[PDB]
Order: sequence, then C-alpha cells, then structure tokens
Amino acid sequence: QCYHGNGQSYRGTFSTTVTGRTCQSWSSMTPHRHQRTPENYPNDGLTMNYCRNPDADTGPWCFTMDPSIRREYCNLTRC
Repeated sequence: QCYHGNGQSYRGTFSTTVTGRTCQSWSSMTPHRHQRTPENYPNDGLTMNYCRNPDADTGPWCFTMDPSIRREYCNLTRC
C-alpha cells in the first residue's frame, strides 16, 4: 500500500520527500507555520510527520525540516 488516486486515503508512515529531505511533524509551527494541523483537521490522519494529503493535492506531501523548503511531495509511487 503506497498511495492510491490523488492519495487522499494515504494513512502510512512514510516521511521523506522526493529529494531525501525529512518531514516536519504536523503539530509543529517550526520550521514552517501552517493551519493544516491535527486540531484543525481532526480527520486527516495528520499523525506525527507522515506523508498526508490534507488538501486534495495530487499525492501525499509534507512541510520540511529544511528551513528553506517549506513543502514538497513525498517519495511515493502511484499505487
């Protein structure tokens, strides 16, 4: 189970961007501050740092550990 479709149902624990960079916990306003958090979107599996699709993008993504790259997709195939 990679992801399916636009991967809105992705509920896996994969956390790396296509560029090997690492994902930022969704709760955390650091490095990047967002409103796509577990307390705003109670039903979007926004667990820890896992690759999600809270906003109907085209595959799971995540903000970054890289103070410089806010977000990026994730290294997942199209199931």
